This record gives sequence, structure tokens and C-alpha cells, in this order.
Amino acid sequence: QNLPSRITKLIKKSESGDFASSYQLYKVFGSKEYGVEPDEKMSDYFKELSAKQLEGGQLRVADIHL
DNA sequence: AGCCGCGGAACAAACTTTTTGATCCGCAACCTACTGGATTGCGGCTCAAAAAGTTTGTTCCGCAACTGTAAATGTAATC
Repeated sequence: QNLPSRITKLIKKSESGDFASSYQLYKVFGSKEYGVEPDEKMSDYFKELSAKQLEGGQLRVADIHL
């Protein structure tokens, strides 16, 4: 069905393990705007994986510009 | 490029919890025996009054995603 190359890159990133890679994967498969047909089950899987991969991370302030 | 409801805020009258400045009243002191005058004085206790501390009803401030005819595009990478 010729999944776009950017979609394949995001899937590879999610397989490696990232939280945004699956965020922008359950919002790419849940709407028609991003350019791919909406699949609900395979978007729900990406949403669950994105939420599961958030644990263990620390939120810190990196830089600042006054 | 426009500006939805939501929730803090910047202000501003009302409650509300103490800071202060007298007034009083036992209360031991004199004085002498003891209500000694026709006396003072002195320290807890209480009084509203008012300069301080919340509490609560109103008014603007800000901000997001996308809009009405409208692209599925073999590979990688740029703004």
C-alpha cells in the first residue's frame, strides 16, 4: 500500500524506542489530515506503546535565553 | 490572519483577628492597732477603637487550529 518513507522511519524509531515517535504515530493513523488512511486499531497500539515508553524519563531544563 | 471558554489576577469593599491607650478594682500597703481619715499607689483584667489581614463578588486581560471549488506519486536529504 506504499506506506510513506517518513512513516517507515517513525516506525523504526518506535521499534528502537521513543515516546514522540509513537505519539506522532497514533496521531498520524487517527486522522486523514496527515496523509495516510486512518486505522484505529494500529493507532491504538502506537498510543499504548507511546504511553508505556514514557516511564523512567526525567524532565529537565536545558538552556535559557534572556 | 482572526480570537472559544477557562481560570488566575488586579482591585476593592466587607468580615475578622489583634494590635494600642485608658479605666478599673482587688490588694496588699500605710497608720497604728486594725474600716486612721479627711489616704494613697500598684499590678492583673477588661474596655471598645482602629490600624492591620483575610475573604469574597466583579471586570478585563491571553490563548489553539485551522478554515468554502482544493493530490494517491518508486530511493535518500535539504529549508
